[PDB]
Parts: sequence; structure tokens; C-alpha cells
Amino acid sequence: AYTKISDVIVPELFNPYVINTTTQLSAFFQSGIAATDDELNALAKKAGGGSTLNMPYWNDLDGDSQVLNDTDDLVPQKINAGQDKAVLILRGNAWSSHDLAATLSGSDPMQAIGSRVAAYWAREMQKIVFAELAGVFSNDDMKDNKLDISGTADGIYSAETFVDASYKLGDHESLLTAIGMHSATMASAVKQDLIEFVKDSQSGIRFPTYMNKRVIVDDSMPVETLEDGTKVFTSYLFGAGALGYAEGQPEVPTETARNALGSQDILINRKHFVLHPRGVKFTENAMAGTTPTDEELANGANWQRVYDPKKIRIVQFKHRLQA
Amino acid sequence: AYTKISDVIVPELFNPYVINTTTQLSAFFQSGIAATDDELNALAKKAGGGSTLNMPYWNDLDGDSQVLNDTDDLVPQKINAGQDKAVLILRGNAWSSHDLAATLSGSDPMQAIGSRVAAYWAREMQKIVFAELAGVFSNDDMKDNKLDISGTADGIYSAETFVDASYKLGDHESLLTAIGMHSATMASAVKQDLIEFVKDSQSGIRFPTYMNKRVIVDDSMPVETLEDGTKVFTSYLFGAGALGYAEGQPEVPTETARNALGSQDILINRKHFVLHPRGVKFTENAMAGTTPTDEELANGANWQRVYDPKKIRIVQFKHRLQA
Amino acid sequence: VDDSMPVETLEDGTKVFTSYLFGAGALGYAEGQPEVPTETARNALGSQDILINR
Repeated sequence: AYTKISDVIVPELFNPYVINTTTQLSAFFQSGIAATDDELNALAKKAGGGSTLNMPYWNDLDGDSQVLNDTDDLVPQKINAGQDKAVLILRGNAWSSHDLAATLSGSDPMQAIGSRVAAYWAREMQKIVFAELAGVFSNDDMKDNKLDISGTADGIYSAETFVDASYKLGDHESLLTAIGMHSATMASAVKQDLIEFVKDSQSGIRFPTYMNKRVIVDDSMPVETLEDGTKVFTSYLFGAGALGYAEGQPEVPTETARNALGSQDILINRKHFVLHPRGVKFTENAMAGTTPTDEELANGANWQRVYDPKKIRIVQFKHRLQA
Repeated sequence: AYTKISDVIVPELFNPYVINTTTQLSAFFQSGIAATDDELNALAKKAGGGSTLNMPYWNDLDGDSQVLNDTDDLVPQKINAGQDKAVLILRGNAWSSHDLAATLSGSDPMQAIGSRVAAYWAREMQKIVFAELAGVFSNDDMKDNKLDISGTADGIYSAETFVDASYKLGDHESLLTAIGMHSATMASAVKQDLIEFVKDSQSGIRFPTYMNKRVIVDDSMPVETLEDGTKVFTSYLFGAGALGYAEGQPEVPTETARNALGSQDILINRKHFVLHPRGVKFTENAMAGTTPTDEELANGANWQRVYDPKKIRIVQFKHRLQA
Repeated sequence: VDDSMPVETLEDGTKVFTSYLFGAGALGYAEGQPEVPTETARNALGSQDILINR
């Protein structure tokens, strides 16, 4: 062999580098949470098949608890609805190629292969969360207050419908940071509007900005087809600040093993993580398992929310493109 | 007043004794298991919500044998299906002594007061079990392979219909253990059948028996009324070996406070436990909470089950009383 | 910015809003003080404890 801290397999000095590198290099961030508190590093420790965990709300909400005049004592006290049940998911894989890819990277990938896997799970988190929201939030009648459309024969997504969707939260504002986008939309935008290119975070270069919101480019968007040339796009608007996630940990993070009657070897990772909006609750119906559920089944139907209206915090609008 | 193992509360030496005697005394047992995997304790030890998960599977260690021919290998016995959820419940009540206090208030309660407790406690456990088990079949046909029927005025419950129900465990016979029954039925039995008192320990005493089994006399039963004053008795037959359960523990099982204005001292116990047939997985659907549920709602309706066909294992059969 | 404003409805389409203009500089307030600002107490017959301010 070679140096190969994976093929000489020091599980120490490696795994923390892996996860940290994943956090830093990935984005999001932010947008959503980064390095969530103790609370979730605790409930992330000993657990099991859920449901999930709780996951409090935030505001203690009081301001009733009325005139203390003569005679009550006080009423100790009110709390509102509750739960917010969600999913704990499990993932992992080996590495596709042989030691071919592994040390084809080079000799001593103390930081190389780690960077590799890190970027990989970055993309993972991206896809899972994005498809998750898309699978749930839009389809029900319960969330309707957070969606706008117009989106028949007149509107371009510029400078105005962005205002409406932006203020569909009437109480809260300056809580918009990230913006989800479909490529064609930002094409229309960089045509008409002023979306400019700003090295903004320091250091590093760079990534686009509409207004001082950070924008996030993504490939996957639901795209319909109606008769008469029309195409309707989604492009969620949230940038809530934030969602949340906690790590947990499996056992045996990385295992170096080889084979015999062929020439190969295999690396593996298999990490667990817990991520979801809070936000709506995840019910248990129409799902096999477990755990986790799936990608698809983690989408297709059957979620239920309790707040309701505010402090969700996400919105969507289906807008006609630039015609 | 006394040693007050409750009232000045020595928490050692006690709660373990309460649990131990709690199992030892009341039965069931067996029938059902004792001390299955404590996985649901690693869940009971934090954390979990409703429902419980991950209680598979092992409904046998079978899979015959591995011919072992010449050069060849095996590792067969790879099988799966839907897994399970069930329930996790929490309960408790009080126990009250008085300030004027007709005394004693035991001197050596570490056997005594605990013993009374345990007696009460498991005596409630029976109520839960038989309730839920009576809750399965209520609204469903999916169990219908497991239920014989009669009521055309023929069949006595003895010596025949019991044998047919014996075959109703689909492939497997001679796995039976105990027989659940209503008192009037076994009255007809005693007037006819061979029911034979059987001493257990030598000499220690004793369980009634139908045939080489334990008989369980319980009171609350499904009881119908047709027209014509004639009646229908259900009387489950399982002797499966088994149901299942595991405990976990809260914080602070034992606590002591007294009342000022009133004249009392009060006690509480409150242990958590899991019980359910495996057997159907319990749905969280169209029902209250949360958590745990009820007696009633743990009975009324809306359950769903996955194995299926056999190795469940319970059957009910309905018949007229002797005539 | 504030959430609560009186909002009327005149039939039709009109909506009339309030949105006070003051910024006087100022109003005024003084605290005073009660007795027992914060009291830590618990319960028995259940698992809780309670904090209070008043």
C-alpha cells in the first residue's frame, strides 16, 4: 500500500476532520442553522427509532396572567399546542471506485479524500432537504396561506411580485436571507433586473446576490406544462434563518476492507443526521420502513402542521416566467 | 412516626424490590415473556415519543440446515416484512394515609407496603393486556383467518370445537400454553369436562387447568346478547408464548409530600412500561394523545397489522354456552 | 413596526388604517417595585417547578 490514513486506517484524526470539513465547505450556511446547540447534540445522543424528539418552539408566549389585584395567586400557566414530531434518518454508502479513486487522488490524502467525502455529503444534504420541503409544504390545503401564484398570462417575476411574496409575512421582515431559484428564472432576472455578482463573504469568491439576500442556485425544480406555451416554476422563498439539524453518530464511521478474487478495496461511511423544518409535524401513515422512510416516501404525501400561521417560516410562489 | 421508607423515603433498596415483586406475584406468566431485549430501554432511557419503534423480530430461530456438500457456502435465512411500532405508555396514581393516622404504616414495609403496591400494580396490568387484546379484532376483517364462528344453536365448547380452534393456528399445533376464559363457560366445562387441579411446586399451590395448561379466569369479557335470551361467549384462546414487555424508568419513581391544611400524607410511584402483541403494529391514527392513550382508545378501533398469515399468534372463537 | 392596528371595513373595497404618528420625545415611566421579585417553588403530585416575576 501507501501512507493512506484510510488504508492504514486511523479512524481518529480522520472522522472529525471529515464532518467539520463537511459543515464548513457545504452551503446553505446560511440560511439554515450551523453548529446547532447542545440541546440537539444531547437528544441526538441516546435515541432510537422515532418519530423524533422535541424540539421546543421558542417564545414562552406569556402576557396574559392577569391582574394580580387581590385574589388569585396566579395561573401557572398557559402553553399552546405542541409536539412537532419529525423524522430521524440514516444514510451511508461505500466508495464507488477501487483504491483506484482513493489514492488516485494522491499519496497522503490526510486532507484530500476527506475533502472529497465532505463535498459529497454536502450535495446529499442539499438534495434531501430540498426535495423534502417540495414534497410536503406545497401540497395540502393547510399551508395555503404561505403560497402565492398569480402565474396566469401576466407576470415576470421582477421587482414587484417579489415584494408581495416577500411581505406575505406581514409581521416579520428582515428575516429573508436565502432565496431558492430555478436557473431559467435567474436568467430572466439577470436579463432585466440588477442581480449582481458580489464577493460578500470573506474570504472566498463568490456567489450571486439579488438584493443583500444570498441566493442559492439549484437544479431540481417542479416544472409543469399547461397548454398554450406556458411553463410555471416554483423557486421557494425562505431564507428564514433558520431550519435546524443535529448530528448524532453511528458506530464504525469508516471501515477499510478489501476483497480477494478480484482486485479492489472498499471504503465506507454511513453517517446519521437529523434535519427537518420546524415547522410542520411528520405523521406516521402510508409509509413502510423503518427507519428512515425514503426519498420519495419522505415526500409524496401525509404531513400535518400545528402552529399555525406564523413563525413557520417559509413561502412559495408559482410565477409565470418572462414572456 | 416510623422507619418511613416511603415517608422519609429511602429510595434505595425499595424501587428494585417493588419491580421484582411486581413481576413475581401476578401472572399470566406464562404465557408471556420476561426480560426481552432492553433496546426499548435504551429508548426508554432517553429518549422517545409515541410511538415506540424497533421491536423485531425473531419469531423463530428456524431455517433448517445447510446441506454442506463439497465446496459451496450458505448464510441463508434472509427474511423480512413490515416491522412494527406499537405503543409506549405512562401511568400512575396515589396512595393516601392520614394525619390522625390509624397507625402502622408498616414497620418493615420494604417487604410490606411495596408488596401491597406491586399487588395493585400488576393487578392493573392484567386489565391493560386483556383490554387491548380485546381491542384488536373489533373493526377489521384482516384477522378473519384467526376467528372461528358458531351460534346456530350447536356446539358445546368442549372436546370438539376447541380442537378445531386448536387447528386454527394455521400450520402449527402443540404450541399452546394457556387458555383465557369466562367463568360461566368453565362452569359448563366443570359440569362436563375433566378439569383437573394441578399442584405446581411440591407442595405448593395451585393453578386450575383445562388440559395440561394454565387457565386464566378473568372477569370483564366480550359478552353479547342476541334475541331469544340466548348468549354468546368469546373467551380468547392463545397460549402463544408470547406477548412482550419491557420497563424503562422515569426520573424519581418515589416521592413524598404531606398536606398542611388537610390531614394526610401522600405517595406516588408512576413507572413506565411497554406491552402489546407482536403481533399487530399499533397505528398512530385518528386518535387522541399524546402520549399515552387510554384504556378505551387503546381499544376502540382502527388498527393495522403486518406479517401476515401465521405465527401471530392468537385466535378467538364464539359459541353458545352449553345447552 | 407593529402588528396591532384598528382596521375597519367600509362595505365595498375600502380599508382605513390608523398608524399613529407621535415620536414626541417623550412619554414617561417609573418602575417602583413589588416584594419578592422572583420565587423558586416546586410541586409534588406532579413533576414540575415554577418561576414567577410579578
